[PDB]
Formats: sequence, structure tokens, C-alpha cells
Amino acid sequence: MKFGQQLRSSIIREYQWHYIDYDGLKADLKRASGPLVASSPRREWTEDDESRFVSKLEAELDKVHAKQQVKAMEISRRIAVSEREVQDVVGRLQDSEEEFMLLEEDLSDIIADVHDLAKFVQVNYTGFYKIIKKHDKMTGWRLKPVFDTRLKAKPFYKENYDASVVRLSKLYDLVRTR
Ligand SMILES: O=P(O)(O)O[C@H]1[C@H](OP(=O)(O)O)[C@@H](OP(=O)(O)O)[C@H](OP(=O)(O)O)[C@@H](OP(=O)(O)O)[C@H]1OP(=O)(O)O
Repeated sequence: MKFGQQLRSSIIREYQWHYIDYDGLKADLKRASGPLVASSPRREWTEDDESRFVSKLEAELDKVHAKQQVKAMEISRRIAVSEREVQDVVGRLQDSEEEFMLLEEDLSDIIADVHDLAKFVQVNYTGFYKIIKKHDKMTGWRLKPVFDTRLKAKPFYKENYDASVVRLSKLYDLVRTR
């Protein structure tokens, strides 16, 4: 594989300082402080090395989850203000081609922002998934049993955000047709 270069190439300036420190966590796995193990020598992985890695991994997990929250909530706010704008536009034109034009460009920008956030969620989820399996393969100590459900854990906004994205798709189809 070539994730180290893949993640670096797929960096958006909007999320630039909030991506996984994949190279940083990979370097931490090589920094073992236990007894020297012979192989036809490299130091062994300890409880202290494990505690250091988990703390560094959790700090990276919070950094990603914080950026995922701020952007999704801003998108949910952007959907809410645009939904009202479409509602009074469809309402007034029931009781102008330019009005649909401005709304079509505004709603499509949110769809692109949803995809760019989905790309960030994708590249980061793969990042943690790959580094956790790398830890289990290099050290021998398994981190996957509790970290698989920690990454699959759904935040508070996720249920309301997914419904907003569903409405956004319906709002865009309504302005494009009329
Ligand atoms: O191809 P790169 O992006 O330059 O990075 C590779 C690649 O790492 P990632 O795919 O996880 O980013 C190898 O991983 P695999 O091909 O095994 O999936 C990994 O190999 P090992 O895990 O077996 O070590 C190797 O590591 P390294 O050379 O540090 O031992 C590492 O290379 P670099 O870290 O030197 O870029």
C-alpha cells in the first residue's frame, strides 16, 4: 500500500491542520523502549509504549471528530437557511428564472461541501483503520477490539445531519425542475 502519500495528496486547505498524523503515529510504533529482541536487534513493545500510543491515537481521534462536528453543523445551518429561501420562493411563485438560478448555485455548493466532508470522513476513517491494524501487526498487542466500535460510534448530530442531507437532495431537484 501507499496511504502515507495518498492522505498527503488528498489534503484540502479547509481541513489542512485536522487530518490524521499517520506518519507521526507510524514513527511512534518504531519507538519501542522494552528489552532488545534478537532476529536473524530491535526493542520490544511494553505497557508504557502502549499507553503512550493510545493517548497519541485518542488525541488524533478527538482532533478529527471536532472538525467533523464544526463543518457538519455549519452545513446543517446552511441547509436550514436555504430551505426557508426555497419555501418562500416556491410559495410566492404559486400565489422569475433568476430566483431559481441563485438558489441552484447556492444549494449545489452545499452538496459539494457535503461530498468534501464525506471525503474527509472517508480518508480519516481509513487512516485510523490502517494505523490500528499496523499496530496489531508490528507490536503484537491488539487495539482493534475496542477501537472498531469507537470509530463506528455515531455522534449526537449525525441523525439530524443525515436528514438535512436528504432534504438538501430534494431541495436541489425542486429548483432544477422549476
Ligand atoms: O508507501 P508509503 O506511503 O511511502 O509508506 C510505506 C507503506 O505504508 P502505508 O501504506 O501504511 O502508508 C508500507 O505499508 P504496506 O505496504 O505494508 O501496507 C509500510 O510498510 P510496513 O508497515 O511493512 O513497515 C512502509 O513502512 P516503513 O518503510 O517505514 O517500514 C511505509 O514506508 P515509509 O514509512 O518509509 O514511507
